Amino acid sequence: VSPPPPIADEPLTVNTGIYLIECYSLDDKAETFKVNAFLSLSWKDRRLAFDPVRSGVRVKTYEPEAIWIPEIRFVNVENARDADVVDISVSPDGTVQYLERFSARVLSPLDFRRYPFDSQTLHIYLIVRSVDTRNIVLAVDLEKVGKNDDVFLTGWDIESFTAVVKPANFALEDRLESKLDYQLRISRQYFSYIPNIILPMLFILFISWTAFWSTSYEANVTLVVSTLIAHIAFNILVETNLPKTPYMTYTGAIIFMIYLFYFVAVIEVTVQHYLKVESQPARAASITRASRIAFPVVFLLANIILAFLFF
Amino acid sequence: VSPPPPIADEPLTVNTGIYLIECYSLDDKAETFKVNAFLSLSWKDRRLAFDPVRSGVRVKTYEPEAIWIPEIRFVNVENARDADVVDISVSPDGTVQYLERFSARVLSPLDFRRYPFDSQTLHIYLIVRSVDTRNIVLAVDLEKVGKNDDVFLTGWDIESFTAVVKPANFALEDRLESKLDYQLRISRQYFSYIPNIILPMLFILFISWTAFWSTSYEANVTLVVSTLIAHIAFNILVETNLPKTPYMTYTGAIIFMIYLFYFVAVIEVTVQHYLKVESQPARAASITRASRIAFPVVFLLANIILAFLFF
Amino acid sequence: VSPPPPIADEPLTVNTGIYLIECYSLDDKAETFKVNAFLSLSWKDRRLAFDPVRSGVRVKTYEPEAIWIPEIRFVNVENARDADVVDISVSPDGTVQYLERFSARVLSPLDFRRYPFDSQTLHIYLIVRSVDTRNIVLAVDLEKVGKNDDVFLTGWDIESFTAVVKPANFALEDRLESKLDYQLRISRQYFSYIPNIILPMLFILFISWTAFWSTSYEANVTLVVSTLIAHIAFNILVETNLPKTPYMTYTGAIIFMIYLFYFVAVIEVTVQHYLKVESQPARAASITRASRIAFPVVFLLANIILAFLFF
Amino acid sequence: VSPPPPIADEPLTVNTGIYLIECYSLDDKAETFKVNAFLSLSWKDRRLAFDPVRSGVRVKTYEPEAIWIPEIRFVNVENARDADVVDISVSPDGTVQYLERFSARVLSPLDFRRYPFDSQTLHIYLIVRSVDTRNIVLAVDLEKVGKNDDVFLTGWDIESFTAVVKPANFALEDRLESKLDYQLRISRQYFSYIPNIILPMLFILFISWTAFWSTSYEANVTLVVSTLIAHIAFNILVETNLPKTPYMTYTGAIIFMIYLFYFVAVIEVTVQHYLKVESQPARAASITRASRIAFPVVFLLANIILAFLFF
Amino acid sequence: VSPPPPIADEPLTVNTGIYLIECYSLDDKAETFKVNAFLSLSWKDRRLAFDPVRSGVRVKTYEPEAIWIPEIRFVNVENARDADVVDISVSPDGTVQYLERFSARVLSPLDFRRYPFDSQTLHIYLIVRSVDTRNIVLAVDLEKVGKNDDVFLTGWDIESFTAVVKPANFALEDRLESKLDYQLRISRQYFSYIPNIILPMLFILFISWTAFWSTSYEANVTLVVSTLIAHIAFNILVETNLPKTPYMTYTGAIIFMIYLFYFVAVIEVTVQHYLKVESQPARAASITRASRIAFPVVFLLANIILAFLFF
Ligand SMILES: [Cl-]
Ligand SMILES: [Cl-]
Ligand SMILES: [Cl-]
Ligand SMILES: [Cl-]
Ligand SMILES: [Cl-]
Ligand SMILES: [Cl-]
Ligand SMILES: [Cl-]
Ligand code: NA
Ligand code: NA
Ligand code: NA
Ligand code: NA
Ligand code: NA
Ligand code: NA
Repeated sequence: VSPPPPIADEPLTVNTGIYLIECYSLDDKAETFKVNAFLSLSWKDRRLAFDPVRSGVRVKTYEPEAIWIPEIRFVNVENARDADVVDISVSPDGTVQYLERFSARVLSPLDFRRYPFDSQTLHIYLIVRSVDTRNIVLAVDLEKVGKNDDVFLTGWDIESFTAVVKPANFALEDRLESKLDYQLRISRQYFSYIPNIILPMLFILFISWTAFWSTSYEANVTLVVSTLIAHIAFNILVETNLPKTPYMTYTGAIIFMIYLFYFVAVIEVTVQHYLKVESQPARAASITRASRIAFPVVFLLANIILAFLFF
Repeated sequence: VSPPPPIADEPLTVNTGIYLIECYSLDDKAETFKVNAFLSLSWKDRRLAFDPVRSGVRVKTYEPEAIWIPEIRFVNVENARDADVVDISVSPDGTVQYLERFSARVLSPLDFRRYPFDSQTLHIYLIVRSVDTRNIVLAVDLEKVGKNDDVFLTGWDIESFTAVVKPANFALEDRLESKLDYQLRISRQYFSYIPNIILPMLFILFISWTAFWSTSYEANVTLVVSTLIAHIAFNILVETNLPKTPYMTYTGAIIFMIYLFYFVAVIEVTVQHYLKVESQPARAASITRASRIAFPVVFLLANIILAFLFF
Repeated sequence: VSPPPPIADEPLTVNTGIYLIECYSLDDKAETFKVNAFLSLSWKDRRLAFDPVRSGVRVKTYEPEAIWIPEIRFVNVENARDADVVDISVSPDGTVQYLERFSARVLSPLDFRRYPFDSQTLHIYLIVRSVDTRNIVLAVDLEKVGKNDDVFLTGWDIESFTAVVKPANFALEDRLESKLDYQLRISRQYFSYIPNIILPMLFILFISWTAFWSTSYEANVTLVVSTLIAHIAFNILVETNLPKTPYMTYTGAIIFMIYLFYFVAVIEVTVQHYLKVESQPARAASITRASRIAFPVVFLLANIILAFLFF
Repeated sequence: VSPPPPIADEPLTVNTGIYLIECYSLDDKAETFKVNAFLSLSWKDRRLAFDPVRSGVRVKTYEPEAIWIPEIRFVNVENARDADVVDISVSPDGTVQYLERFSARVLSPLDFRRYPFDSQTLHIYLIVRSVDTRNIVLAVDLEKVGKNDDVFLTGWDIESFTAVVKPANFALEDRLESKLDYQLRISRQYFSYIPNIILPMLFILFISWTAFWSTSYEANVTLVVSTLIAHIAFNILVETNLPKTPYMTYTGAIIFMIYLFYFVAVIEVTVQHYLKVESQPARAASITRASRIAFPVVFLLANIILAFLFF
Repeated sequence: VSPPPPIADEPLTVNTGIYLIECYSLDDKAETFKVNAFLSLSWKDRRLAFDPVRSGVRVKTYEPEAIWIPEIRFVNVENARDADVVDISVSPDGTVQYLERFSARVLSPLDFRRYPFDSQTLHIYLIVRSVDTRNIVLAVDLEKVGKNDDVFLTGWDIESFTAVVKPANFALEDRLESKLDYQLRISRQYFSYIPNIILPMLFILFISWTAFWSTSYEANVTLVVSTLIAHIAFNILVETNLPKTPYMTYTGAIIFMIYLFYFVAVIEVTVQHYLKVESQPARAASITRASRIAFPVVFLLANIILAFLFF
């Protein structure tokens, strides 16, 4: 059990395929997902060639230990995949058809810039390391790349599962490495974010703006401070669902901007009271009346600017 | 150790059975459940046939390694099941009776639309992949399908555990696949949701409506804003128990609608105060008196409409 | 390696014993506990009988693989126990003395009705399945049933660890099954619940009742609404430490009833205000004075009724 | 592979040693800690005697399976330790020097009475069970007992790692058991508790006492009720870090006592208002002035009494 | 299979290399990180030397079991690494080139003093224990030390991955131990802390300072007490992300100091009210006007002092 020797000096081509059975546990904080799939491998081993007329069989079945099998690994995994060999079939010319079913936890970075209206390209990198005897190169058998219809990733829509057919061949620790990129294109189901986070957050913000139709400082203080505390609750809830990013997320920007609106509303409420106490409610009245238009208008404009920058 | 050869060209029938011992960890967020069960398998292998007279024994016991056993797998599992072979019995005609006890974590999607008054059909898909020598087809031995009396799934009532006797035979990667659907019908024990979430949520909403029997704006602001914060606490509690769905759930709809009622109550309280300050308490009084009837009436009607759409 | 043949048609008796070493992780929500114990097994195998005079030894030690050992399993486990064989001793008559040390996660339902003043009977079900050659029956060797003094289950008092000596013999999938019930009787250490949940919950309720010695509606609204929010915090804390039950628990009933007391106190506060505004403080005064006695009296009586129904 | 026979009737002495490499995950709630250490064992097996002149080697190296090794276990573990044999060296006289590196999760009860100014003695119990052929006794090789300088247990100071050299030899299930006690003495780093829990809790309590310099009932109600809610938040935070104890802890006692101070402050605020309303502010003034001294004095005295009882 | 004998009395040099493939799960509380890397080993075994002319091959491939391999371990790991041997190549002189891919959870203490503007040096300690036959010493092959470009540690910037080429050779349990230090230099991405924790915390503090432009005690009490509760929420959130340290962290110091600012603001608000009630609003006015400058000035100065001490 050693690699098949070359006829000339050509590398050994291992044709690959991944057929997704299950996709689950897409952890946004960890930037990981779990996969249960079929991994098909195919290569020619002339040492295994036979005459079907003399042997009586058109195909030969082998045990993994009985023959040479290329050491194929996943790059972006936590631990080595848990694999169970399904079948090893050898045709008369010595063409081997290997099939295994595996489970793995894949590390794939996510771009949260447009969260929760984001799309991701999850990667599964297949790799083989060349041996001293000969160089091993990877290929894609497009006929053996797919996913079943039942593949459901909770909170996501699956668009496509394709493979970049040209491998990335590079040298690592004085040996050739042949890498294939299997890309799973997904898009977030943003629906739930609207009644659970977005609209509740807007309702409390609009409730704080009723202080612009009130001269009662004590009630105005209760209105703006209480809704601010409710906004803090939603901010904390959102940041518990997401990892910490070295950039601003769309939701993060809106959440942050709303703090400025609460801050300016506290300033308005304070100014209005100060003037009323200073026996100038006429000045206070004009500021409060302006705020009634200014706050929703500036909020609508700032959100248009934010949506423009992010989308 | 190779599959039993056919007498004519007929496929090999592997009769199956699942007897549930334990059902636990039904995770709503993950849409998974854990199962501990017996898996029985039966097929004829004429190569194992014997005369019971000359052998002296009526039934022969074999070790898994000693004989050919079909590679049976579960489709909707996280990882391959943890199995322990209990018994392998062979009758004189060569009929094999295999029994194993296994544990597995099953992926089964849940429909939360009617939550917490929802019913679910959990699936366990048994599968076999055919070999080059012969095609393997699955069957259900109804006598070997069941569950013990002690099977308890916390927070759920188990209705039935049946099997769709006709297998789904299809081609996958140029080989026949034979799939069986084992269905576990369950209904959610909604009891606890009434004193823990539903009634507390209604009590705080009804407490906010006492503002319609008060002219004190500052007290009215405290009443409606405080109860709103308590409503947000319950909303967050509910959404931590459930996954994010691309549809509205029954509880989700009620929770969302109640925000509109708090919003309109803030509008009422603001309007009532504005008019009182504007020296028109007669206009304010008629709006407040109307609200006393309008708010409970509209709440009762909206809930009838919601219950109608969902059930 | 096959089961010992019968002398007459009698079943094979496997004497059992469980000696608890560690008891930990009693999860109320999951209704599971972890156990680390010794499992002793004893049965006669005449094929292993020897003359101690000819052999020179009065006991023979065997490796598990060298001899037939009954396939003993636990019924109510998540996964098969992790076992390490300690010793296998054979006496001249062929009596085998097997000892293993194991760890397992046991599924045992709990009755939360009297929580946190509840007692439980945890079960460990030992089982053996019969073979075609002969029927295997389980027995209890009371001398080999116990627990060490150091066995501590955090938040619980261990009363007894006994075994129901008569096995439950039944037919399952056309083979006899022999089941033994090992019962671990425990009682909850309710101490901590008094200073952590019960008294804090009563203090906030009594703080809300100070509104009956106040004519200040705005202060009364703050008192009752704030303490209600603190009561909601305790309700949520309690329901996070418990699973969802299709029945009321003692704590659950008290917690639920206290919502009614807060609701009626809001009604009182609203009524008192309304009258004091309709220029009838004399009517308001008599209602408030009555409430001072009515609220603690009805609370004390309702709690006596609740404690009576639950204990 | 059986135990070495005795020269006379003496028991077999297995010299032991534990050298700590890593100490981590001291879980207070679970009362467990994780350990990564070296376990050294030494015993004489005269059957392994060799002539170094004939063998050519002065010390023979063996594989665990090749020779008899005593079945040494830990008593207070969740599951059996994960061990990797480092070396097995045999000298000509048949003296075996065994070394393994292991990882285990140890169950060791903690005394929370003085929390967070508590010290603990973590135990690691080594045990061996005797065989029918001969009795096995444990011993401590003090030269092979220690810990590396890098051993850090987060939130704790490690004082000493010693062994009680005299084993506890007792009969269990009709065989001798030899137990050794390895004691890891640790003291909690209380530092963090002062700026994170203790001082924030005292600041909010002192903020509630500003109500004794205020005649404004509505403001006084806000002061005491709000700080009480903040106290409940800290109580919940503390009880999430600790297990439920059938005794009072130091922190638990202080936290509980502070509820009584908030309760009495609510009584004071209510009394002060009632008298002011009853046109007797002179009586109210003397009670409020007394409270200014009484509350801090009684708080300081009660804490001295508590610290005395606990330390 | 025993270690290669020395030519003279020199120790056996095992050249090492670590090439990082994945870096994930840097847990601040646990002070652990997960690593997936290549571990290369190289040493001379003259017993494996061959003539390439006679053998026909320039390199020989071996199975791990077929040859002697040094027992290399990681010091600061939870459990032994999960390793898969990739290749074992032997050159004519007997120079062995070993390569494995492993995954491990590394224990590496973190200095939180400057959090969240902190930098760390994560350590991976490689170790070998010497045998009776000969001493084994570790070395660094700098050509086989690195990391791939795709190596991403969420919330951190990776600066360098180097090795301290001189090993720490010391005696442990009467045998030589050879230790190598692989250092992974990382710096925290502080960006997210600014819009998520720092600015929200400053906004609420600045909102409390609006009480210095208000004579309304009841509104002032609401302002300062409400923002204090919001500050407590952020303190709790921060201490849930960090472990308990026996020193002050930068964030911990700022958070603690802000409590003093809220405390003094409550004192100011109380003093201002007391004087107004005592018919001296002129004294109150001068204190309030001074506070408007004093609070931001002292806050800015105290923060300059804190930043100076910490950086
Ligand atoms: Cl892999
Ligand atoms: Cl499976
Ligand atoms: Cl088991
Ligand atoms: Cl029966
Ligand atoms: Cl039977
Ligand atoms: Cl162990
Ligand atoms: Cl290791
Ligand atoms: Na191979
Ligand atoms: Na087989
Ligand atoms: Na056996
Ligand atoms: Na051995
Ligand atoms: Na208030
Ligand atoms: Na080896």
